[PDB]
Amino acid sequence: KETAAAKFERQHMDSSTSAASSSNYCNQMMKSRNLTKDRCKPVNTFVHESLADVQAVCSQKNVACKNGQTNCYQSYSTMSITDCRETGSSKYPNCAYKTTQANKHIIVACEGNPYVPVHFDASV
Repeated sequence: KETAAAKFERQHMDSSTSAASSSNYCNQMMKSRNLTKDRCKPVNTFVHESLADVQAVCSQKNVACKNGQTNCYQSYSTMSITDCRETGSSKYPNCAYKTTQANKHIIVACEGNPYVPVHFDASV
């Protein structure tokens, strides 16, 4: 099956653009990355950085994840992110999202060898 690392890339990475450039970004990306296939995923974050820069977070500041696990890491730098959140008019299969662009630190959970991000925990 798809690996956890590959799933993180599909769900969360967008190195092809520097920022969301229109209100339609989330609607397009949530659909194209197959996040709306079985249900409307309610929230999701995309990171507009190189993969290497995001993977490097696993070597940065160790912090507790929101659920208490201790394999989370916070980026030293802020990154360009886009938050996608379901709107009140969303109704499967026509899932609809509000796009919000921001510069925040990211918190990811890391696993494996090579030790790589497998879950997006928060932006702060």
